[PDB]
Parts: sequence; C-alpha cells; structure tokens
Amino acid sequence: APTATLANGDTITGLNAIVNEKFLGIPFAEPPVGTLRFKPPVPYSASLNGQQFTSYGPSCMQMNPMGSFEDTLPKNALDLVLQSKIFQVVLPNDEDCLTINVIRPPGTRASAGLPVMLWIFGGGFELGGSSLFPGDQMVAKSVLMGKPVIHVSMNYRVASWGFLAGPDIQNEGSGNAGLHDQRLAMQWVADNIAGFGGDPSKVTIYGESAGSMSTFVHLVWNDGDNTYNGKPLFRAAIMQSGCMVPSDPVDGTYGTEIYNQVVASAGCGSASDKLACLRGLSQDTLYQATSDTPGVLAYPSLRLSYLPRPDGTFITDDMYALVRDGKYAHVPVIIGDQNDEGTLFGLSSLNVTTDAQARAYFKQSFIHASDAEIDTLMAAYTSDITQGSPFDTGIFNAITPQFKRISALLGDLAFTLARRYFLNYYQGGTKYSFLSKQLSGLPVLGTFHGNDIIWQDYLVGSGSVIYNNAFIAFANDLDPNKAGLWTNWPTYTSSSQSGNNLMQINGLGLYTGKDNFRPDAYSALFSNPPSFFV
Ligand SMILES: *[C@@H]1O[C@H](CO)[C@@H](O[C@@H]2O[C@H](CO)[C@@H](O)[C@H](O)[C@H]2NC(C)=O)[C@H](O)[C@H]1NC(C)=O
Repeated sequence: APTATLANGDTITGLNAIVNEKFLGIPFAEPPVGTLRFKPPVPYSASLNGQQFTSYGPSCMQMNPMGSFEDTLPKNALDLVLQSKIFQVVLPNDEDCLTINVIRPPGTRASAGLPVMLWIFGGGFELGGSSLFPGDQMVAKSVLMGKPVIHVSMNYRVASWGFLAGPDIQNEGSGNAGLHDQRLAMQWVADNIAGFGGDPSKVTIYGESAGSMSTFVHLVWNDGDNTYNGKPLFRAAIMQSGCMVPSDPVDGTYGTEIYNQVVASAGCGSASDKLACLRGLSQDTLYQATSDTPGVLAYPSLRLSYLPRPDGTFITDDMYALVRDGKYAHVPVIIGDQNDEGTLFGLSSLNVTTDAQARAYFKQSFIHASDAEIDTLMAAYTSDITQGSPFDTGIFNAITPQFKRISALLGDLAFTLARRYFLNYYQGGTKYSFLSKQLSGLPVLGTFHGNDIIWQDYLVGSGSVIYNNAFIAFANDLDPNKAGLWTNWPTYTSSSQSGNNLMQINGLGLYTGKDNFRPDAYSALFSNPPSFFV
C-alpha cells in the first residue's frame, strides 16, 4: 500500500488505485458542527499517525438545485450535461465534511517535488464535492507527457452552511465560511504536500464555475497578500469560466433577505440570539430551512441565494474595484470560457417570452439598475434571436423568443465578459485566455457551461489538449506553450491589442481568435459594474 508522511512526520497509508495512488478523506479541520457553524474552520489537531485514508469522506450538506434539465433538453444535449455531473447533489453528505484528497502518480516518492494542481470544485456555491470531477485523467496525462503532477481536491461548505450572510454574520466577521475552508486547505497543502511528493512552491490553484470564481477570490484575498508562513500559497491560477463575483457586501440587501428567510423557516424568529439558535438546530431542520430559499436552477438563477460577498477583511471590497485597484497576488494566469456559458441558466426562465417580461426579469434580478441602465442593457442584448446564445446559430435554438437573449446576458455578466474586464485590468502576471467552441452545433445549449469538465476528467476530446495538456504545462513551466501544442497560445494584454489573443477550440482541433465580440454589451454591463450586482 502507498504511504506518505504529514507535516509532523506522522505516517498514513493510501490506496493503490492501479493507475495512480490515492490518499482520500484526510480531515484538515475540526467538524464545523454546532457552535462552529458558519464560522471559519478550525485546524485539525488530532494525530492521524498510522491511519488509513482509502475512501472519500462525505460531501458537505447539499442544496437541491431545484432545476429540470431532463424536461427541456434533447437527448444528446441532456446526455452531455449529465456526463459533466454539473449541478447534481453529491451523496452521501454531512456537516462533518472538511476532508482533502491527494492523487499522485504510482511510485511517487516524498522527494519527487512534483508541481501541485489544487482543484476547487464548482457547484454554484450551493452544492458539489471533491469526489466528483476526478483528477485521475489530469494525473495520467501529466505522466504520459513526462511532466507528472499531483492532484489535490478539498471539500468546502456550500449553501447556508458555507455562505450564510446578513448583518449578524457580518458583525461576527463570519462572512464567506466556504472560502475560508478552501483557504485552510491551501495552507494545509503548504504544510503537508511535501510528504506526498509535491513541491509546495509549485502550487497552481484551478477551478471551474463557482470554483473558478473561488480561484479568482484567492487572488484578491487579503488584498492580494497570499503569503502564509512567509511563502506564497500558490504560484499560478487557472480559471475555467468565472472570476469576479458580481455581489454586494455580506450585510447587503439580498444577503440579509436570504438570512431572514433561513432564520424564519428554522423556527428561530423569536430567538434573542438568532445565530446561536441556528447553531442549536438539528442537521435536518437547518437543511429544511435552507431548502426554503431558491436553488441555483430555480427562477432567480444566477441571482444566487448563497455566494461570495465582500466582507471588508478577507474580500475587502467590490471585487471589480479590487482588480481595478491592483489588490491581487502577482502570478501568471489562464482564464477562459465556454462559448455559451449562459444556456444552462437561461433554462430557468422559459416562461419569460416577451420584451416586457424580459425587462421585468432583469429589473428584479438587478435591483441596483436604473431604468436608463436597463434600457441601454436591452439595447445591447436585443430580442433579435440571431444575436443571442448559442452564439452564431442564427434562427436556431430559440426555444422561446427570449431564451437566447437572457442566456447571452447571464453568461456574459457572470462569466465571459466579466473575464474581459479582469484581463483588461489585471497586471499581476502573464495572461493567457481561451474560448471554447468545441460543441458548436449542439442543439439548445451549444458549447455550454461545464462541458469542459467532460473533456478534462472523463473523455478525451479536442478540448482535452487544453484542459489537460496545456494546463499541465502551465502548472509545470508557467507557460501553456511548453505543452508542445501545434497551435501557439498568444499572450493576452487587452481586448483591443493587435491580432488574435484567444486560444480557441472547435470540434476537431485548435485555432485562435479575438476577444473583441459584443463590445456594446461589455460597456452596458461594466460602465458601472455595481449596477448589476446581486
Ligand atoms: C416564471 O415562473 C416562476 C416560477 O414559478 C415565477 O416565479 C414565482 O412567481 C410567484 C408568483 O409571482 C412568486 O410567488 C414566487 O415566489 C416565484 N418563485 C420564484 C422561483 O421566485 C415567475 O414569476 C414566472 N415569470 C413569468 C414571466 O411568468
């Protein structure tokens, strides 16, 4: 059986998985139960010497997405979404869920000093677990190309458990509990990965969707000071769909609103100390109360009930202002998107069919946007179906007269155009950006949000050369071109720089393009980012 040593020298036993070695379910924090609910994680101090870690531990409590894909999608599109496992609750789950897992090449010794790819799963900040989105394919490919890496994944609290907000949470300084979980795991890696054969100074953090936004957050965490024990917690970052979270502070309007609902539904409305009452709830009651707020696939959609919010200390301010003001770590980065990020989410408002309904929907989703700003917005994103997402599909995929429009808007604000704003202001290091169109032609969704997960962890596709090969090269040499791809990946400086600045993917292979599309939408959304925060 494979073995490894921890920071204090304790020895643990792993699992020989034939194609790789795994150390699963390692506790990195005291169970965030009872009194510790909503609070940052406390490091685990009990000795693990002589123990075995051959199985995943449970995921953190999961919030039902409240969506319905197998009711609106045709077979081929549905099959791919299911294969990606995106937005699917992970079982079993429990509040005692803060474990970390390590996957390494077989025969890896403590002296290997391999680069470490620290993965942050994405599940809309309301569900998900480290057990899904397997790193096996990444590791196998790193070995095949002679640039072996160690894959690390951690669970972090989601929904109310990890992102409860409101005035009480803020006054206590407990905003963004789930992000703290991720932060502690990163510190855990700094202190323990060497004993598994990894090099703590070669950590590349990466994530998809909520995990990509989390990765970005880690760049601006504590205003860009990512040092721990005197050393950077990571040397690079990869963002697969998402960066800045367009959100108001912890004690803002919607955070307080969602909090009041949880408190009321849990039977704590008459408590003199609301937080203490919530902390004294059975696991089931807190779960039920949480189930009484909207899930990610429900009508409010990307107006998430739970998501990272500026707290003033760890995420000190409006995340868009953080990047403009340079409060970030200086590391090279890769950040890309799937051509049609918003299709999955647009499926949550198929009852919005008229221009008037669309306007009403945007107004309720963006409580800070004036009528004038909404006008400009609806002029940038028209009802002309040929201009919506799936992009460049003409009259096709218009399941409703507004689906392609709403999809385009939501995908751009949450992912694609937000990325351009990040790239335009970020000067922390060399930047590389990609835009996938690998699934062009796929009815209804197109190259949808999360499809990269399939080609990164389950199947080999044209995009795999990027999600695997290029990413591994980046984690190894801080340059995706060391992957030896037959198409050079140009560096990105600004959305108006000369020539092609995006590595792109089609059904067969690679090519490059320009990040110059939908400019009026970019200006309509970001002339004042806060007007479109949730
Ligand atoms: C589309 O359907 C959603 C889901 O039912 C509607 O949202 C609900 O509307 C009712 C009545 O207006 C509210 O009491 C609920 O709180 C809403 N639920 C959610 C998920 O927020 C929405 O109004 C419909 N939109 C249109 C254009 O008809």
